[PDB]
Amino acid sequence: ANRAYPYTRLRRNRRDDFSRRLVRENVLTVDDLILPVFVLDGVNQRESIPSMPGVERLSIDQLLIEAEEWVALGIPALALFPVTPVEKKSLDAAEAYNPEGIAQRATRALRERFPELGIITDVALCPFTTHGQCGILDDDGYVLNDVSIDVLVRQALSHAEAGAQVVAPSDMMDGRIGAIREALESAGHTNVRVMAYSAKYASAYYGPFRDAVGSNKATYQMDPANSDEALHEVAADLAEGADMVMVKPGMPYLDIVRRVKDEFRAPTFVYQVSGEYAMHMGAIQNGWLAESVILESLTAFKRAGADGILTYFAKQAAEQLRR
Amino acid sequence: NRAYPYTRLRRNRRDDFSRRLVRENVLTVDDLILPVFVLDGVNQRESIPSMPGVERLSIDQLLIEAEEWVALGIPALALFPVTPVEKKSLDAAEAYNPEGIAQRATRALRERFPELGIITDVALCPFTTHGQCGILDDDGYVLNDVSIDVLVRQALSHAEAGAQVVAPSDMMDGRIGAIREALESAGHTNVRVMAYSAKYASAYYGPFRDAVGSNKATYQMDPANSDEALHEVAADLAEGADMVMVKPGMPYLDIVRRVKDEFRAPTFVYQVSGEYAMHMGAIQNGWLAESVILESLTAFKRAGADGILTYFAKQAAEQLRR
Amino acid sequence: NRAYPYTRLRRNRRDDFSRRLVRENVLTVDDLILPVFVLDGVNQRESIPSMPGVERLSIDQLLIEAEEWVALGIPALALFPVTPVEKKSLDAAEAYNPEGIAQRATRALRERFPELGIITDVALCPFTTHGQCGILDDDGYVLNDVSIDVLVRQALSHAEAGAQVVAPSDMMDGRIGAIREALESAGHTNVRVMAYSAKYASAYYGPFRDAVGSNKATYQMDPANSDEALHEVAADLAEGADMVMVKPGMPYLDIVRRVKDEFRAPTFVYQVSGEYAMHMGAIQNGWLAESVILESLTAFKRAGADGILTYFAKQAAEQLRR
Amino acid sequence: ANRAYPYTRLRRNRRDDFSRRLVRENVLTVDDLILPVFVLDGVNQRESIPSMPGVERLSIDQLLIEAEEWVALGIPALALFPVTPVEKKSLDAAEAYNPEGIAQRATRALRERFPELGIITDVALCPFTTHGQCGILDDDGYVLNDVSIDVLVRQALSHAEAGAQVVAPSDMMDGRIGAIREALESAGHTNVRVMAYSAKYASAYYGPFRDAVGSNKATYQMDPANSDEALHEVAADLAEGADMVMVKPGMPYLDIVRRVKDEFRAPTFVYQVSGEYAMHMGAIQNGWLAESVILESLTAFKRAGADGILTYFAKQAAEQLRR
Amino acid sequence: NRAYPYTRLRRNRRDDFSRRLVRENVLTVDDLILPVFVLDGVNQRESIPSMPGVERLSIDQLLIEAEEWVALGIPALALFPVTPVEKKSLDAAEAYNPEGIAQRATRALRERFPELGIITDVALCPFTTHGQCGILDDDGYVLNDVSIDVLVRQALSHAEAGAQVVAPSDMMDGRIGAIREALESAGHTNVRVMAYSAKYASAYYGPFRDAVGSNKATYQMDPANSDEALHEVAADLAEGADMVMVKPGMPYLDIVRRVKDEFRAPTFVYQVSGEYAMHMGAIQNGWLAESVILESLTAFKRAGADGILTYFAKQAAEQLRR
Amino acid sequence: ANRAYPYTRLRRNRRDDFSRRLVRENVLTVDDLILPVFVLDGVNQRESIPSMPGVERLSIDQLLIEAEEWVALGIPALALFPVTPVEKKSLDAAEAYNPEGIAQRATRALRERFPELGIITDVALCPFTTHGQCGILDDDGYVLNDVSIDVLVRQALSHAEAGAQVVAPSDMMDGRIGAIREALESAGHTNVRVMAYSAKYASAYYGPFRDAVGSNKATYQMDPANSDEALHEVAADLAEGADMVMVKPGMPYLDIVRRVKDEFRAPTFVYQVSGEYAMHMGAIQNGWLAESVILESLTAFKRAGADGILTYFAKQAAEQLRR
Ligand SMILES: [Cl-]
Ligand SMILES: [Cl-]
Ligand SMILES: [Cl-]
Ligand SMILES: [Mg+2]
Ligand SMILES: [Mg+2]
Ligand SMILES: [Mg+2]
Ligand SMILES: [Mg+2]
Ligand SMILES: [Mg+2]
Ligand SMILES: [Mg+2]
Ligand SMILES: [Mg+2]
Ligand SMILES: [Mg+2]
Ligand SMILES: [Mg+2]
Ligand code: NA
Ligand code: NA
Ligand code: NA
Ligand code: NA
Ligand code: NA
Ligand code: NA
Ligand SMILES: [Zn+2]
Ligand SMILES: [Zn+2]
Ligand SMILES: [Zn+2]
Ligand SMILES: [Zn+2]
Ligand SMILES: [Zn+2]
Ligand SMILES: [Zn+2]
Repeated sequence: ANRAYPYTRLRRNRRDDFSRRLVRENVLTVDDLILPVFVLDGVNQRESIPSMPGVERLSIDQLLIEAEEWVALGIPALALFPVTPVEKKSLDAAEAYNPEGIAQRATRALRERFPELGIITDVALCPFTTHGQCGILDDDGYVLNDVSIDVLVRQALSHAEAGAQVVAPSDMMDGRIGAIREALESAGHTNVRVMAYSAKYASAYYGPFRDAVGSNKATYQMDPANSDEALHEVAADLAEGADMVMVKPGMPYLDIVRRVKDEFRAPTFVYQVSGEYAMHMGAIQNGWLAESVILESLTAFKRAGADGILTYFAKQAAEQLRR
Repeated sequence: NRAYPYTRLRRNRRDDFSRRLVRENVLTVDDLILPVFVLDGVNQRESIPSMPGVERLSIDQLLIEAEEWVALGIPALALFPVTPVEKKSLDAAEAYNPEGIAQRATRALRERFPELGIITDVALCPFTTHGQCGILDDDGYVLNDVSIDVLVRQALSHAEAGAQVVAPSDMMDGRIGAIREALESAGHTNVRVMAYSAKYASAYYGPFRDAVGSNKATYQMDPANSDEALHEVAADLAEGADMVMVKPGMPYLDIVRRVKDEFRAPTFVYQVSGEYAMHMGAIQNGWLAESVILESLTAFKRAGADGILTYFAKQAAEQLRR
Repeated sequence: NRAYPYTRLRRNRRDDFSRRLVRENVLTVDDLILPVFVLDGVNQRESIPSMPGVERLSIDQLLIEAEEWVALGIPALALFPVTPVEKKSLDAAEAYNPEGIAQRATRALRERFPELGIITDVALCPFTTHGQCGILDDDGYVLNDVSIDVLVRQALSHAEAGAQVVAPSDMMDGRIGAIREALESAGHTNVRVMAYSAKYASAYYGPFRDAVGSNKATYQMDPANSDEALHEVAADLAEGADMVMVKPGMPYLDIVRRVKDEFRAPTFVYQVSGEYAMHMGAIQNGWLAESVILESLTAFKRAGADGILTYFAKQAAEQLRR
Repeated sequence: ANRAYPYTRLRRNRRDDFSRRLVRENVLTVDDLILPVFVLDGVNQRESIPSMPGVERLSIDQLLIEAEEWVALGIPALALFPVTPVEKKSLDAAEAYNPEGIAQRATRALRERFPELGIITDVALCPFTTHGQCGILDDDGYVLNDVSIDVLVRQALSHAEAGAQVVAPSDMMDGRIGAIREALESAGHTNVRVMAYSAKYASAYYGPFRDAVGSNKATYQMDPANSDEALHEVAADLAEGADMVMVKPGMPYLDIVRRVKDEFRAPTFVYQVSGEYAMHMGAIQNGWLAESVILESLTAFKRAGADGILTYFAKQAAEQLRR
Repeated sequence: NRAYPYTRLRRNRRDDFSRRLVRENVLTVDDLILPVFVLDGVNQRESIPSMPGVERLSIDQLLIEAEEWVALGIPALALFPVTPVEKKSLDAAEAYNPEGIAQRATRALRERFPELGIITDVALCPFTTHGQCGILDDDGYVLNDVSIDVLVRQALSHAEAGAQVVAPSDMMDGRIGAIREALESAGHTNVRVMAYSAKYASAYYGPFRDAVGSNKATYQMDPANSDEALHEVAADLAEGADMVMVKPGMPYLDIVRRVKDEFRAPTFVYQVSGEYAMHMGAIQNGWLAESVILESLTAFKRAGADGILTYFAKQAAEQLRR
Repeated sequence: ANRAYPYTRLRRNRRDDFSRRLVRENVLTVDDLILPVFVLDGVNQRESIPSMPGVERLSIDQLLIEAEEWVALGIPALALFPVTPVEKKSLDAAEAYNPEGIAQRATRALRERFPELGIITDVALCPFTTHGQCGILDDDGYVLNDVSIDVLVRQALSHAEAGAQVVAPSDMMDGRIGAIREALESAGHTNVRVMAYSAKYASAYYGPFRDAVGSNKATYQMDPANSDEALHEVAADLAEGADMVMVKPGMPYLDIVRRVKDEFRAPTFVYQVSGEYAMHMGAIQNGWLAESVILESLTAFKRAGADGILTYFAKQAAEQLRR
């Protein structure tokens, strides 16, 4: 529109808080926050995670205790990540679909106690394989796509059976969203949402999560260099029946968030991963960055087009928003 | 290629949490601007029958009510003086009187509540004996460029009174650039200009005329025209507006959406007196639930508006706060 | 209509060769610009605690380290003088001192390494006693146009010292055109201007303030705003910038991508002190592998950046060379 | 953005090498190069090709020798083109799917020796027909589409059986990508890539290749005049399950490359064909053009949007890049 | 949703008639412009070894060959004088000599063949002792604005000689507007300007240098850059060019297509000496069929070019005529 | 691009023929022309058509005579329109698929005599029904869609059997392109093109054609007021397997031509119908318009994006072009 200085001075709107507030393009609210949480097998158990300062692994009872306050703060949903006892790992990943596995038990407990709180279970075989790869290995050590799906489908069904409102397949197998959706539909789980991890990269930013849960990748997770490829990933997942789509990691992939939102106009989520949390929190603890950087990081996801954010900062942010 | 039953759009609707996760727009108090009707005198409060629950207030009373507005976090007020009949003239000179209602109210509010935004109305219709939005020629037509000269003096007077934003509502061609030039020349470099860019010749304004004590088809836009609005806004952006506005509101949500999409600039919309009246009337009759107020406001957010001029601003801010 | 199992996106991922064939972006040393902190004096080297592995260097020491930078193929340096406290003033006059640190360092580097690009910082904050990015008025607000006058003299002084690029980081409106006019008028026809176009009011700058020995919401952009950045860059292109920049970096990759896509112009991004610190801290703690450095830089390429201002430039150039 | 001289002087960035380097939009790297290679039946055999100065036909053992250096140079992949003994040609093109045909043998030898090097086999009947047409002829002498596909499918399977990571159908039969993909999938060759020659023109630029391999076309290859048609070709091939799509010839069709990349955002390849190589090399040899024209020609493909380039200059370019 | 076997793209290919019906582009003689090398003297004809079948011709001989060109319907010639070594100078003054080869040839052709288009080359490289495309400063760099002054005088001299089109090939910034202003000021209101807008620093020019008897990376474009070309052409259109050109040709067909698509303006492309040589060489060796000539030219039409500067213009016009 | 007078004077290019020629955006050639022709049942028969001055109905032998010259002129194709004897009309339209109907006979005669000339047969029931409606009527007098298709399919097969290279379904039944394509494919007529009359309007401009062939419509032909609807029509026909798509009438619908070409980038044809021919020719004959209006009318179709034009002026235009 031929806007030219000095007729246009972009500073005028910035002059006063009230005008800054009037033109502010995006706001983060508690509607936008999803808290991931590492769940242990026992009773009366909490563990600190070395590479995620301030985040605890919680047994189910402890989860239920802390969830009262997450609920009170208005956090809409949790994303559960079980911490599988080593003795329950196997080459067939069968613990994935064990009806009394951690995820399944946590889910039923939370669904009963906090009926309005959303529960997003993780559909993935890496927490359950003795080797830690995101699926069933062939003789060469390659992750078999279609065979891994069969396990994933049985897992997802078990989650729906436990009452999960959302299942989130994080594996990066091709075709899995459609196979899971078909199974859910066949089984009558009409309303179970599927939150696809659509554009999940082969990233160095996951380091701490491995420490958190107790666990090559380039043959299934995406190359960091690729952008256009992410749109093809998403497109397939929407076609296959995903209700929501996700980019992971998050800040390092904000451009992807923006392209995905712009291209598909579908419910788009983003994961501020363990390494992102660790680097921010470590800097805040060292006195190198102000705590205000938490809300800045989260505001960036909204600005980029995310509808919702999986973030280990969800409770702190909710607290800050509520002020 | 999303297809039922693989895709069932009800799934995200099943639970409040999922509805919240996917909700595309939120209204907040940061979106609300309260228009106010300002009387001369002291201790004056007058009800408006066609705008139930809205009062015209003298300045002292405005300062009192403003305590609450500020407490609720409403970012700005839009002042509309109720000009005494005796102060109306052919030349509209009260528009730039340093002792006019708008200028006095501005000075009062700027002092008492320094963080509150004040948006003054730049317009000659409140000041003319004939009520037209400008100075007439000998054929009874509103002269564009001569009217701008008066508008410029008004705008300068508002800036001198401390207004952070002036909002030209006149629909004169070229007035945004002329006002901008004048502001700049005078050293008022940070006074915002909130252009009423796409202001339609509308029947929705009935009650406001009641409220302020006052056809426009040779200046106000034809309701039928939509492309025309883009041309209006493009010129006002080129001429230096800091924000652009569509008026009326809800009957023109398509315009809001086109303007936001085309220009990606700060976009405002006026939910006019007629809109407020319609909704109030229906609520008071028990024909609509009070929930319609937040619905109407959410519409503006959804259509692309950054801010909303609305007589519901206090009612809504209270509901949002809680 | 690509659909599984006819389309399996894993197939190109199966082998390194195919991953290489389809790889959409590559980082090279041609993408790297090293910011440097420059001290007055001789034989000075100072570690920065909040930026582990980065030192502030006096000019003689800078010349020494620069041998390696040049050997590694780093195309340019961005100089940031560490102004002695005694040289800060209300008028920011050290900004245009021919004997200032920046001007001296420029002259030294231009002579010793004629092919190395030197990008000077055009900004008044390093030179004011109050640390604000300009000259204050009597209300304590940074005056836009008066600050530009000082910026213009600074920019001319950098050109006189031989800088091939000046990078205005101030966030004054209109400053790119004013600097351009001045450069042109003076015969500095080929001095590039690298506008910091979309520079946000960010918490990520903490460590830099430590490094150079120094709110900005009335000039720096609101983190929440994205469309606004397009307007910023459009003006700076119109005003004559040769390259445009987004700052900070990684928290604003969406902005980089929007700016590249909209304008198709040379686009740069600053991976700021806070970003470097976060990553370094996590690497030193064993929380992240050192591979994150090239990942972070690749992100900027993927988002559309042509060049990256990064304190990792040497570490990355070494890794790329090998 | 209203950029106007003298405020905008596009020469400023060009003033110095460092700024030229900073704004340079595209770079060619060895990641972008695919070397086509003509493979003979014997042992200890090399032949010079008259119309491709500097390019040799190589027996398998010789191929393995030269490949050490292609590998050392970082060339990611080869595209194999067998030189069929005349005695092995027939009206049924059966040699195409012979498990001990040249392509199959070369493939197994290279897969074993250089496991990381990509092998792209040619799925085409023209090297195998007594007549040299790209398929099986009917009584009128027309190339039968669906009957030719059946042979092509058997060929592609035989290549996957030999270990090829990519099969590249170059025939221009309609529907072939889907038929090959279905067959590969049915057979369990889940990860064998299909590099479709999607927009392959009826071009005069192929002349030397006929000399190289020892071999109307307008009823299957595209009319040079047509652009929009190429987008329809590509679209079908992506829908049919191609992993990569290719334009051939290359320089003479750079506009097609750009439209294809822009429209589909998919992995896009381009073939700098025998006639392009010959005309450049002949000019360089005559002293008419500088050797720098090699990297200029290849940079154009990147600039146009190609991800990868099949080029007889791959070794020379790799050498030049490595300096 | 076109899908095999319902859609078989071979069907339209089955028969020549259907191929003709659907053919998207045709080359005609109206698309061809013949560049010519012009010698001083009388009765001179010189073969160029690196451009087999092309001769440099003195003016009298050019007039003779032109009879055939005109008979074949070739719309225009692009004249390239072969400057005597003794007429080259630091100041490039032969460029605007009314008695220069270009000016004489123009006058001769305008008289003898009034309907034939004459496109003169506006450029200083044929006239400088050093061969650079402009006037050098004391550092050996081509001064942009001083070179334009000489270019303007050249262009005026071509207009005075009767040229219907001047084609600035220099790659000076701003030269199209400066030449346009001058033409307009002088009353040359209908002299076309054919800007070489996107002219790359290319190895394809080798033979031309042979032909006319003569790095450029500080003015000619980097082969790697494509977005940059849009900026080049946008400026030249704004500055008043009537047609815009890409050079070289076939190695830059993506550029042609981007330029046509973006601007929808008259777009021309130069199939340069190196391109002609490559093709000729291969044809003479029996490596390519002569059909490649029409294929190469069709490519330019397909990419979006309106006109093609090509040394094959006569060969192709003969083939088309028949 | 900020082009402004007097720096930009759009007249400069117009100053001289040579520059007009250089920038001329579109050219009509004989490659673009398709001649419709009304074919009678007899021998040695020609009839003049009152409302189409200058156009004759021709028996097959006469058609073959005139076609030598159409061929000599380079006209690529004819579109045949038989003139059905009244005695051969019926409620079932069976004459449509009679192997010795006029169209079928003309086709075989022309295919044999002029093998390179394209023949486009008309797939339509209106020339064959006693009532003249474009299909089989129900009790209410409505044209039954799916029942009419069955006849159309049998017609099209009979045309392919006669050797037609293109069949052109002009009926405006929904779904017909797909049904015809399926049938052709099932029958092995792999290469028979289908030229869909995709956007065919309920127009007053067809008046003379009824006079020519010897023959409500608003329930199948399109409303003249509708534009967007034409894109939906076309889209369906491409999806159903049309090789070419057509707009009819022509000049009065040039906007449709442009939108269709722009939207689909597919081979697009346009019919300059009988009423368009009549009004031009009547004006030329009255001395009201110059003959140059013929090439102007045809140039408009090219300008609008048409690849080919069905026009009763094809011979005159070809003659004019050849000069
Ligand atoms: Cl007026
Ligand atoms: Cl200011
Ligand atoms: Cl210069
Ligand atoms: Mg307890
Ligand atoms: Mg996927
Ligand atoms: Mg207006
Ligand atoms: Mg700015
Ligand atoms: Mg040996
Ligand atoms: Mg195909
Ligand atoms: Mg230029
Ligand atoms: Mg006879
Ligand atoms: Mg239809
Ligand atoms: Na949200
Ligand atoms: Na707002
Ligand atoms: Na770069
Ligand atoms: Na590549
Ligand atoms: Na042309
Ligand atoms: Na055509
Ligand atoms: Zn996993
Ligand atoms: Zn008014
Ligand atoms: Zn600053
Ligand atoms: Zn073949
Ligand atoms: Zn030159
Ligand atoms: Zn019909």
